[PDB]
Amino acid sequence: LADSSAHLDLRNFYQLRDYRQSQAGNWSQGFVLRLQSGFTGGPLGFGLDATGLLGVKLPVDDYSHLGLTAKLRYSQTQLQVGILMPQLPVAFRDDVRLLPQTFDGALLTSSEIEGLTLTAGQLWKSRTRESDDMYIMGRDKAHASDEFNLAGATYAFTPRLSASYYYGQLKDIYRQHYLGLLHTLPLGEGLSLRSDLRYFDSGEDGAAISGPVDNRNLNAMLTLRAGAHAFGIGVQKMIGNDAFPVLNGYTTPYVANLMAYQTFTRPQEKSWQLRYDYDFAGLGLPGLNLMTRYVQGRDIDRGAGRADDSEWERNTDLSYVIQSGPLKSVALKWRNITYRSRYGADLDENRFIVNYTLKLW
Repeated sequence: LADSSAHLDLRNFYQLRDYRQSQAGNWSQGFVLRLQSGFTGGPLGFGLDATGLLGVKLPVDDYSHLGLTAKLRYSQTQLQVGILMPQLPVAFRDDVRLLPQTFDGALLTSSEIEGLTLTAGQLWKSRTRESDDMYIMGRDKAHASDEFNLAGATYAFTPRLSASYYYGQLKDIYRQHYLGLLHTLPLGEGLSLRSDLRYFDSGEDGAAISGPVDNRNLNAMLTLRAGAHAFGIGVQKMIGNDAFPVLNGYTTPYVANLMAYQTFTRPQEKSWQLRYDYDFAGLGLPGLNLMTRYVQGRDIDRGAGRADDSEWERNTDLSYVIQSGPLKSVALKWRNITYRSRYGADLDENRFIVNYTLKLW
């Protein structure tokens, strides 16, 4: 049993919001207990993981759940059945709040052939700190489905160039095709251009119990890395009459212009991003990083014959991984969020998040 391990992930989360068309605060604490067995010896290996989740309001117990995950392994192929945290282009579980969003399902991954990863899965339920079954975020939770089917392939053509295709199907609600092209171009010592191009095509599926689904999503992130600096531009475009479909539960839309508050995927929205990163290591402060980014959106469809909405958001994050002493490896994050829109809400918000992972064995 020496290959087994246990960890406890701790998250302390404080947010001060000023939302209006009101200054309210929130302090809370997350625990994620991860138990992972090793694998039963032999060609076909067997294992068992357990994931325990607890959210506490700051103290009153707010949310708890315990899930198990059976795992099988053979050569380069793995099957997991039970609690899952998928991080896939058509289902990228949320983890920017207190606790990670989880799913129950079965996920098969296989990397038998050099440079090729194949994925096939089915998710049956979504769980968040807030009566299950899945639906498009923003639509009728009464017209839900217990079956999300996914299949994918990623191929590294060269170590500079890889491509990905994924298919997501929420049975009887929607279908989604994803195409991604990732190109990294070296440009001299400490220099590289990362081109991250993404395309989603979303339509209805089966009985279409939540109504029509019409969205194509074109988005790209170009990132110039230079020594300890990084400079990025993002462009994103919603086409069709619908917002970009994601699974309910604040699942993260896998998109270039995703921000701390808004996703910039509203119906017909066109947006661009500027982002700057700095690693302070060279300056003598390893573990300290600055990220600041700004996204501006327009042409947001408000229907009828109304004027389109428009919006902007700025995010500034200062993050610090403590390098030594009793709190070594404790991570701190200060996030400043500023958001304005023409016809909707305005927001100012500060968050302070402390993360730490304790190894139990």
